[PDB]
Formats: sequence, structure tokens, C-alpha cells
Amino acid sequence: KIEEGKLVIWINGDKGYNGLAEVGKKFEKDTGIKVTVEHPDKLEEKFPQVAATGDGPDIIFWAHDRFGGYAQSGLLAEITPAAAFQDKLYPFTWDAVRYNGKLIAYPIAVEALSLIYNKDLLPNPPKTWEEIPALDKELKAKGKSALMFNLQEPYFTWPLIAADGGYAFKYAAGKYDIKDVGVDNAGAKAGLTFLVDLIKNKHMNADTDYSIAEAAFNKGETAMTINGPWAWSNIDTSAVNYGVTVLPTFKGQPSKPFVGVLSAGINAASPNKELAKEFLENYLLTDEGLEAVNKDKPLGAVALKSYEEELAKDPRIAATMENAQKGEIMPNIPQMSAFWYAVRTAVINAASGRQTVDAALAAAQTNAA
Ligand SMILES: OC[C@H]1O[C@H](O[C@H]2[C@H](O)[C@@H](O)[C@@H](O)O[C@@H]2CO)[C@H](O)[C@@H](O)[C@@H]1O
Repeated sequence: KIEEGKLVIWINGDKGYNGLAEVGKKFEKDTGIKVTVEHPDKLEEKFPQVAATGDGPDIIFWAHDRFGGYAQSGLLAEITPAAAFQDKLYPFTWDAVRYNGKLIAYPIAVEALSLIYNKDLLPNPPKTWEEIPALDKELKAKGKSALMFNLQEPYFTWPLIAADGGYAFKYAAGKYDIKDVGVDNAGAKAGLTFLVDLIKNKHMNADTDYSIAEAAFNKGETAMTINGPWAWSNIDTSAVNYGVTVLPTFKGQPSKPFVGVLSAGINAASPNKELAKEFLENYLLTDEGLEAVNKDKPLGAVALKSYEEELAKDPRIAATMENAQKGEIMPNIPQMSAFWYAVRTAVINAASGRQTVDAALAAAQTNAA
């Protein structure tokens, strides 16, 4: 079903799909080959469906945690670029895209969450989570909440959990110990506990998705949020005054957000295996190609060494790096498919209050399998 001769590209609707579209015309200009850009839903789950029955895109863009899962199922393209090309990118980004001594994806960007605040409505930041229960009331004397952020997803709620020692899989002898999961440890339980007890005093709401958080800030209904560099485009153009800084201290310990790497590979069935390699190596990963993508919807700390240290200036990005290096990198193994949903469940359950904090989690230890 994958057609012989052309390119179709898959990337999420929060990154730059209008920036990556403009890059397509320079590729259509020289070689004459067609390059369509797309942004479907549940593409983390749609890809290993369409690929597992001989379909799907030429190229897919996502955090590196799924690609080891796609390398297991056997629906990827093993990339073999020259080592001189691997010398142009920060070496550690390849240690993400290497499941079992062999290559499967190019790295493009380095992601991490960072505290954004409404400099206008709230001048200085809180440095513990602990003071937000007092911070809420003062702004709630003007119809405005302290913090709001997507609670439904685990990516945003994990930073707070990890702080006090909350871990997916224990780091035992190079590889990851699957058999010791740590979502239901004493530190993690108390982390989640604080997210729930924030909500129980109406200082956040339980069912606040992504769209509500963004909009609420981007106009001004609330004075804080937790989001990536990708949301700086809409904030800038919605004309808000905002700094970026550290993700603050749960129990005098730093939030450890899971550090993703926006990476890309090619389909197993695909007949255009060297067509994407000429597109990837030459056009996109450049100080012209990564510019127009960063223009539309920022990536922050890019993987190509040359363009990264040209835009390392912005205190926003530096602060994004500060969180990132203080947090830890996402593991790549297959069960990271299952790990994310185990918590995704357990969070919402206790978040609203449907279940006890301890039961939802001590269940979710089982779910990671
Ligand atoms: O922790 C899992 C949770 O976060 C990540 O999703 C991120 C993704 O990493 C970013 O590149 C961007 O797309 O924002 C996403 C959240 O909306 C995980 O990759 C994914 O399992 C899940 O969303």
C-alpha cells in the first residue's frame, strides 16, 4: 500500500508541521520528489498498527521511548549513516536510539518540561510546590488560580512523582531491570498524594486537559503552567509576559521530568529507504532546515551540534536544559509502551478521587508487565 517513489511524513500536532512543510518545497525544488506533511491522533499507537499490516508513513517523528518498541515488533528501518555524520550530533542522542548495539533512528531535538509563569499577574515564582496552597488564595482574590497544567497525561505528572525517588525500571548492569518497578514506593505515593490534596482544596481541577491549560494561560485565567518549548509560539503570539525557570522542589528535592528526544526512523515495508536518508541527512538537520522548524514551533535544545550552540543563548532554553539535566532520560525498551499507561490510569483515578492513592499505584506495579 506504501507507494513507490514519494514521501509522506508523520509528526504530532503540537510540534512544527507548518515549519516541516516549508522544508518540503526545497526537496521538491531540486530532485522533484513529493513531500506531504501530516499530524494524526494517537500516532504513538497508530504507527505500530498501520506498519504491522504493510502500511504507514515513510517517516515518523516522536519521542525516542517508542522506537525500541517498534524495533522489537520489527516494523522499522535500520539506519546506517557514516560515522562522520554521527560526529556532527551530540553523541548521547544516539545512546537513546540504540536498542541492542544497532541503530534505528536519527535524533533531532532534546525535550524537557519547564515552569512558565505570568510575569504580569505573578511577578516572582514559587520554589517549592508546597507554597502553592497559600499562593492560590491571593490570586483567587482576583478570580485567578495559581497553577494549571495537563493532569490527564503522565508526562506532566511524573516530574513531581520522580522527585522523591519514583522510577520506572531500576538501572541494573547497563540494561534496565524490568522486574523491579518503582511506581508504588513510599516516595512516589507521597508525590501523587500532593497532586491529589492540591485538587481537594480546589487549587487545581481534576479533569483539566491540555487545551484548557494552554488557553487559560494564553489569555490569563491562571498565573502558571507546565509545558514544553513547543507552547512558546502560541504564548509569544498571544502576547503574554512570561519567564521560564526551574521545576521546583517537592520536599526539598528537584522535579525529575522524563527527558524525551524527538527522533525519527523509516518503515520496514517502505521502498524509499534511501530517499528519506537523502532528505534527513542533507536538508532538515541543518542550520537552515532546523531553523524553519524551530521558527514555527520551537524544539529548544537541538541534536545537531552546530545549530544548538547558536541558539544556546535564550535563558528559556538554558532553563529547559537545567530541568533536563536535573531530570533523567526516558528508557527505550518495549514495556515503556505499558509503563506509561499504568500510571496514566492510576493518576486520574486518585486525582479526581475515584480510588485510594495507595491502591491505584500498588495495582499499577502489576500493570507494568
Ligand atoms: O510520559 C509519557 C507521555 O509523555 C510523552 O509524550 C510527550 C512527547 O514526549 C513530546 O514529544 C510531545 O509530543 O508531548 C507529548 C505529551 O503530549 C511520551 O512520549 C508519551 O508516552 C506520553 O505523551
